[PDB]
Amino acid sequence: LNLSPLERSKIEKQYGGATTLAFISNKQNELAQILSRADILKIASYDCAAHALQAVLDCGPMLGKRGFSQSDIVKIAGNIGGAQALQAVLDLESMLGKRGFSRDDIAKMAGNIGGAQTLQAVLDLESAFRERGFSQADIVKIAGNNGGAQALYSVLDVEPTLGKRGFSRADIVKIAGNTGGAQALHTVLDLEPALGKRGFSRIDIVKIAANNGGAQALHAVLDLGPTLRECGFSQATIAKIAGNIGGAQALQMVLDLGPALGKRGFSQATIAKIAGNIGGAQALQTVLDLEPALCERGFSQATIAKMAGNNGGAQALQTVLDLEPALRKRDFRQADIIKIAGNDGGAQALQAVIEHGPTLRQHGFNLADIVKMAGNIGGAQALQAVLDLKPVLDEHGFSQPDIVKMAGNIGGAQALQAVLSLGPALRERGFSQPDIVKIAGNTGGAQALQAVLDLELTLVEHGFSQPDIVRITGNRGGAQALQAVLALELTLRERGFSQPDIVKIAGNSGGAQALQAVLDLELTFRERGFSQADIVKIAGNDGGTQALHAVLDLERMLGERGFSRADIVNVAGNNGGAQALKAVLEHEATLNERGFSRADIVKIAGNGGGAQALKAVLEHEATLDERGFSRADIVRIAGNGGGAQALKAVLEHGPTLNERGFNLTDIVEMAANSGGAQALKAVLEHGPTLRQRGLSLIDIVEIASNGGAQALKAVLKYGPVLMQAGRSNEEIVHVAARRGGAGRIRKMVAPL
Repeated sequence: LNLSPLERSKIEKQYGGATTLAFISNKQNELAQILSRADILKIASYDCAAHALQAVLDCGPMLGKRGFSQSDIVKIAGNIGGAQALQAVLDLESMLGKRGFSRDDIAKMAGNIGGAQTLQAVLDLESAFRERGFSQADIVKIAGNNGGAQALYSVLDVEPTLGKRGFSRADIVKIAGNTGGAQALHTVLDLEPALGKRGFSRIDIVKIAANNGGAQALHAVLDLGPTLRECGFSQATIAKIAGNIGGAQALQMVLDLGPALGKRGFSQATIAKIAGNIGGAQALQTVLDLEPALCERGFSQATIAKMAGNNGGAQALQTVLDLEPALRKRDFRQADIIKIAGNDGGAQALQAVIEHGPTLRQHGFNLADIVKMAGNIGGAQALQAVLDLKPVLDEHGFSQPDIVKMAGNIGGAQALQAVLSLGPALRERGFSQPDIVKIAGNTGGAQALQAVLDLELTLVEHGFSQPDIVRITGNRGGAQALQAVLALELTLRERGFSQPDIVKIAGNSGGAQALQAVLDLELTFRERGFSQADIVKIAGNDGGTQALHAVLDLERMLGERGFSRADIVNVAGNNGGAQALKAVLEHEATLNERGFSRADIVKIAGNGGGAQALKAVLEHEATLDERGFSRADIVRIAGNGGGAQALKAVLEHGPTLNERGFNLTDIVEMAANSGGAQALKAVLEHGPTLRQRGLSLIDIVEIASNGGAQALKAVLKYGPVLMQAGRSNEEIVHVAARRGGAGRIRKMVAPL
């Protein structure tokens, strides 16, 4: 073929290169029958390639007939000693085939330097290995990386001893599989007894030895270990540090750099963490080298330690030092830079921001959006995915906030890709685009989308609706929850649970566990006096699993303290139920002391955020008592959703309202509904205005108590217009002072 002067002169430099070029020219037709152009040039890129190419002509045709690819031929011939290796294959492929070695295995082994001797060694030792329980695949791994005959004999020599010392064949092959793995095996044999007495397990030894530089790592543990232990490092830490590639160097760096790092303020736990990742040695060194400059840029010590404590920690620090100026120019604050760099692969994320940031801005994303998308593990791939998929994202009709939402989580890149791949399919199934964004919009969203597509038909056929499915998979862990529904549906319904019960239990985060927990704990619940309906109520919220267990762990003490089964259910059966149930047991004696009945306690704790409501009563009951509020007033105020906030509102705004003419009874009335806090604040801020316009305090109390803040704002907004139209205060109050008062006001004001 037409070789450029570059392709030519590359070959000429090789020993016997001029002959190789000549051979190719003089034998171009013959070679073209067996190999492509690229195959020829690859083989030609080695010394004495003329011998190898001649061997291709002499062996190639037969090897083609015998099942060897062009790729295998190149692997064998394209190496030092390739001519000999290719001949060896042709002479031995048949016998090797008999022994259960595939074409691929034969080519792999022969692909080693001096592969001809590798193959002969295998034939000589195959029966020995087979007798000892090893497979053909093990032999290939042992022979790999130019292990050759020596690696095979090394394994045979040490195996029976390592066997007696409690090492598996899998451990042995794993260690042997690396470069210098045979030497690693001998090192294991020599050092294992001392390692064991120092306190290291077989597993730690195998793990340390099964990396490149493993033998050196084993030596480092024994020789550096004692000094590290004197420096306060445990054997578990030493093993973990040594357990990664470059483990030996990392241990030495802890020893060498440790003292100077501590004197700068870094703890030993921090030093160990930085060292315990791959590239820990470089990270430790980079900290010592770059910490002064980073501090001179303003980064705190804890910040530096955190960036270094992740995988790629060394790159993170270096990239942060390099990119920080340009990032700051783009008005990134230091905290944002830190957020982006403080994860695994932070360096790549920073570089992604620099590279893609400008384009992202032009697409409408702001700094916060970029920081959110890049500020996760895999942040670099998320930003990249956004730019690459943007035209398709635009076509499908996804908004920019939709993009930020499903890309702004861990796994965001995969979420975007999954939504473009599975989206149209799900829309044809009947799922809306906003529901698709919801499902894709959590970590694991890619799997959640797939789960829906896979299970939708079956679940619908069983009586579940598509909105039910959206509800179940629209949370974190959504795929698992849906899978749990499919798996456990039969059992739950056989036990007497309805499909809406199942949906409710599964329809919250942690739903997979909640479903299983209901199955596991139902019998125990019925025995302790609870009903199936109670179980659904308790498990049917966020943290339902913890709520159920909290019931089982606390029901005895609570019952003995005068709380009924119904009381327990009402307390535990809301969001944060486990905390509310615990708070009751913690404060019931003190609350009783302050004049609150069992029923009072249940009422206060029996709403969402019941624990905080209890806490708020204890913290404020004394002051409220002093001001003239009765125990019953306090219970009414705190005994609704948001009771803690309502209680605080009375505490903070009450006197002012009282100064203005509002009596305590009215204050209690305005506050003793859900959203009572908003009501009081609405009266505080807008009350004087309504009063100026001609509304009495009584009117204001009526509206605030029965219509809430919503109704007040509606009267504030539309009141003047209605008055000009001839409506009296009696009419406006009647219209507004009701649930939905805002809507009734709007209806009356409409024609104006």
